[PDB]
Amino acid sequence: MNEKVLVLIVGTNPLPNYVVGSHLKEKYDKFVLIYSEKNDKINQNSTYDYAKKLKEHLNLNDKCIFLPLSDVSNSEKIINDLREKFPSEDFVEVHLNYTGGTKTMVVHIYNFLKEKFKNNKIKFEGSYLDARDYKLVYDYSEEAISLKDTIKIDINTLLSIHLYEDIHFEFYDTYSYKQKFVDSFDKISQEIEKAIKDDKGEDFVKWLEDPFRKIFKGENKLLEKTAKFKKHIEKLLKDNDSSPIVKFNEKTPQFIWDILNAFPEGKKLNDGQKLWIPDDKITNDNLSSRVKDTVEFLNGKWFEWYVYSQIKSELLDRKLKEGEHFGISLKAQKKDSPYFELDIFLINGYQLIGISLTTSSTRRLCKLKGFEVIHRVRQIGGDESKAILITGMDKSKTEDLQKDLAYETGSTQKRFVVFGIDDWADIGSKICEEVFK
Amino acid sequence: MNEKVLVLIVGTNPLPNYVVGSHLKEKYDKFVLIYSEKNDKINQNSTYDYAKKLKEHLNLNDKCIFLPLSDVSNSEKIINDLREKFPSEDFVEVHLNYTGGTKTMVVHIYNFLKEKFKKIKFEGSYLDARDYKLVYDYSEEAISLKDTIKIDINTLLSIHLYEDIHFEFYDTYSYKQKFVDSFDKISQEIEKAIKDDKGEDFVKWLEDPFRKIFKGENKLLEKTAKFKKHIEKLLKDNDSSPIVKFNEKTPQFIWDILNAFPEGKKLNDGQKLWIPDDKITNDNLSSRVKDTVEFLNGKWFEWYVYSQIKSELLDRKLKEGEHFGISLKAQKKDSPYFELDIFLINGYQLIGISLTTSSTRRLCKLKGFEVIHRVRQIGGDESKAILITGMDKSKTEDLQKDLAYETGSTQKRFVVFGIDDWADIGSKICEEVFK
RNA sequence: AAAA
Ligand SMILES: [Mn+2]
Ligand SMILES: [Mn+2]
Ligand SMILES: [Mn+2]
Ligand SMILES: [Mn+2]
Repeated sequence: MNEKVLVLIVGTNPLPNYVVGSHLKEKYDKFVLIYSEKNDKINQNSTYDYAKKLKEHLNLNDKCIFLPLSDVSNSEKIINDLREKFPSEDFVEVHLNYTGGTKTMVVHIYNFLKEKFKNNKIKFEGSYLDARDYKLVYDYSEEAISLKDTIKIDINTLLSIHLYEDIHFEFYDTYSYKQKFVDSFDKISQEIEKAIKDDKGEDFVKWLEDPFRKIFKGENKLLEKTAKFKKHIEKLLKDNDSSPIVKFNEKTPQFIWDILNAFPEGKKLNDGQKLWIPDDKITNDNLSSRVKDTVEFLNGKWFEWYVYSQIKSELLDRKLKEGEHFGISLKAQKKDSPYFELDIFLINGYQLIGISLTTSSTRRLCKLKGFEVIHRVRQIGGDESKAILITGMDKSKTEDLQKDLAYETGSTQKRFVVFGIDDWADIGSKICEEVFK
Repeated sequence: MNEKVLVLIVGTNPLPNYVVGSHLKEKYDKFVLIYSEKNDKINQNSTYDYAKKLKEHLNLNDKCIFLPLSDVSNSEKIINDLREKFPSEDFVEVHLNYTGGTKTMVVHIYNFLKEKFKKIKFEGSYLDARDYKLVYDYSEEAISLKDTIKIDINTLLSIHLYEDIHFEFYDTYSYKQKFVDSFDKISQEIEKAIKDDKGEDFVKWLEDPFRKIFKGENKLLEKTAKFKKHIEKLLKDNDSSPIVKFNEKTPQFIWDILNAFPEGKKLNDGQKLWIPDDKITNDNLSSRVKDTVEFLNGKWFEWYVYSQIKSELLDRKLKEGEHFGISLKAQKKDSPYFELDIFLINGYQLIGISLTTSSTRRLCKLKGFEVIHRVRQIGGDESKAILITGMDKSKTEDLQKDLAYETGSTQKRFVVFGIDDWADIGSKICEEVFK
């Protein structure tokens, strides 16, 4: 009969409320979720959907009371809505976490409840979740509890509370290309890994740009039709000794030939130390079978795999569980909305770390990739998420990009980190260091 | 000495504090800027730079009182700092605008001042980001600052720590010099075609055959050797040569655009593609085609969109160079520069506009991320980003919902326009920005 | 300016 209620303020960032609720739900009998109603005339959207997700993923059920506020920018209206809608039952403890919502919502909800329950029969408590030091702080009470390593969340819950659905991703055991280059993926992977370990990445990248991309990536679907491909080849042969084809046949490094010859016999782009040039007979379907997957993987997907493989090891040493706290090829969508793609995701406690990968050394493209990773992690994991971009650029460029796209939030730790070509061989350690600090 | 003090909480968004400060400045004798100190051990950065920029651009002089907080997440540390550092003079009114700062800063600065001062007039206010209203707690007023408070691009970028601001006016646009005496005729001819719903046909012709002919090796159009070899390669592919498509399948309205350039700047020799002779030096080739190609390759679209809104912004009494402009560039200290095609300021909301003739989903999406982040960096968290592309209507609606981020407003802060909007892009922007 |  001594009811204890926890009050949470539902803003546009559902994560903090989830963390606080997960930590305190066991000690409370009722939960009041104060949220915003929708009034387009005042440019105010509703946070009800967030409140619903919070109730669902925290299993509040019938203990949850939803309190709607008409205007979250007006004190008068907030106070009035409170006196009219706030639960009237007799409580012995009212706990308010005022981390979320508008500043006016926080001030007037706090003072309203402090007065309504000033009776010493009722204990009033105020809490705040600090995003900078991952701790729950109580008002007037030195008691400070770090929730950084105590509250955990899985990828599905994180995306769900942020209104994302149809979440799909891959495991190391379920990598798509492992099925496409069956019986050969492992050799292909090791050959590439050995090269990266031998500081050969920059050479591989340069070769991929020229002569590889000039040959296999010059048109929209040249590798889909034998005709166009043979034409592209014929055209290139006109440039003679400067042709990309000659460069491929005469100046391709041995380590690259080793990687190329690690592919299955029916999926190789070369016939000996020569480019395989389809004859007139080759069927368009035959061509695609032999070159599509191979070219796509070599055009970059390999880097994603390599970095993932380097990180899995270290993350297993830690408590992270694949599928829940880390994965590759993440895709999801908001209802009736276009899907997104994130190469690698990692969750440290309740912080999302998104990793985008590019083999590019060019400043312009890498810059754009940075904007992308920053926006995506914010959309799917919240405003306190970290974004990491792994590029094929040198240190000076990486440092410049970090300064270029840096945005201030009040924290001393960076939320946008850029790695470069010199970090590839030891990328796993570099990631472990940046993520787990 | 009936002194009246205004208290502001300095978060990482200085714009609302500047707006509230500019509105209430002439009513208060003292200003207490409460900001955070830096402490790496608690991952707490300092907002002192924003407080400095607020004092500078509000011209507070010695009437500004800096009040540092050591820990903006600790209620006891906040109260102790306030009790020891808040000015002790006799005030008849203490006005606290609690719009900025962390929630703990807001709660405990509000209750500390409400206890300390409230038969003395205590007042709390909050600037609504959604409806542009300064709401009072005790007087229960709600004054709209949407059309009252104005800010220029220099002040806006400076409070957000950006410096070395440069841009171009309508009458200082660069290409006007590249085509002296002829820029008008060139832009009017292009404008006439886009207003005639020829934009989609124009961009198709720019992708092929225009970019096949003039967009190859770096400096291709500045080296006769590179360019003549290139054309000779193209002529080899006679059946589908872009040179044949240029001469035989170019529509009439594009010939009128090409013929609008001066004689020494035309890509065409009569009704054919101009192929340079062997007497043509590197200087001759570059003088004829370099500026014409770069302008037709996309730069023309920046000028077109800018010219379609200039008259509509002057009708609304906005001042060029202060509230709108082209080719904005700036930077942070010792930091790389940024480039924004067009900027517009409605009241005190920044509207950044990124332009591209591209119809590709992937490239337009990357430009969407860029303009979203840039207007956030230089204009704050409540700025609007507009991306004008060449995609069809269905691709713009997808990209709009693709990059939409929920901040609590019903009005979208990321707007995407496409090829269907070019003919009336002036009205499409005016309605989106002001209505 | 709805985990500064
Ligand atoms: Mn009243
Ligand atoms: Mn599914
Ligand atoms: Mn990638
Ligand atoms: Mn542009």
